[PDB]
Amino acid sequence: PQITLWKRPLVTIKIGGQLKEALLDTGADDTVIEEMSLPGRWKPKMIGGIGGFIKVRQYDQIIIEIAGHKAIGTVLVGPTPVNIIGRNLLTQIGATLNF
Amino acid sequence: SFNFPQITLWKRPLVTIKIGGQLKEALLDTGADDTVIEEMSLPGRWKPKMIGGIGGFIKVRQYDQIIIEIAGHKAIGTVLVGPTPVNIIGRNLLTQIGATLNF
Ligand SMILES: CC(C)(C)NC(=O)[C@@H]1C[C@@H]2CCCC[C@@H]2CN1C[C@@H](O)[C@H](Cc1ccccc1)NC(=O)[C@H](CC(N)=O)NC(=O)c1ccc2ccccc2n1
Ligand SMILES: [Cl-]
Ligand SMILES: [Cl-]
Ligand code: NA
Repeated sequence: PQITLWKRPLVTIKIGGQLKEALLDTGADDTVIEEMSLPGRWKPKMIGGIGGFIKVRQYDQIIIEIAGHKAIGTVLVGPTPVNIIGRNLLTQIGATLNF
Repeated sequence: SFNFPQITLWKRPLVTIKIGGQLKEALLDTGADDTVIEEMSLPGRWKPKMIGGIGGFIKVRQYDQIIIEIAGHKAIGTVLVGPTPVNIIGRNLLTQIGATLNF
């Protein structure tokens, strides 16, 4: 529960009944997962980053387990090359940046 | 929430940096391998490189051993310069300033 940043801060998450690897990403506003199905309603969204924008599906009130911590929040699903846990869920597991 | 900007990540972890004598705002970014800054002049030689983010790849200029102050902490390391929408401090420099992620 202290993470060095000598390497990418990857953790195991559980989402939609599936285990995935994801990056703990303080530079991301949003949580973005590679294509998968999630239950309930969704709406389209455009999100941007270094290269431009991608279109994703926004699912609200999704439960996720991050390095064994349960949280709930919005999850975006779409063609990201890496699963990223952004600040909307990092706050829910109590993550902090310290220096 | 808690202070800089902030620790608990309820707001973007933005800080002031100083590079080539100029102050800029930048984001502390554990998800970024590299540090990427908007167009500016830096000394010395550079080499080109393509870096990828969420949307695709951009071309940037790699400058090595650049002096940069990050929220008052001195670092000397590699800076990539190019059309990034936000100035990014990545793990190459977060480790120099002793940043850690805790949960
Ligand atoms: C900076 C660089 C070295 C290229 N690294 C990266 O970009 C890696 C690439 C990885 C593979 C692709 C999937 C994401 C990961 C993590 N990212 C870091 C990652 O932290 C990246 C850094 C960043 C921040 C702001 C603007 C641009 C880029 N964040 C993001 O990609 C998130 C995605 C999101 N919507 O949550 N972007 C934002 O949170 C965000 C915020 C403000 C913005 C203003 C204008 C335009 C775009 C903006 N995007
Ligand atoms: Cl949320
Ligand atoms: Cl470096
Ligand atoms: Na929902």
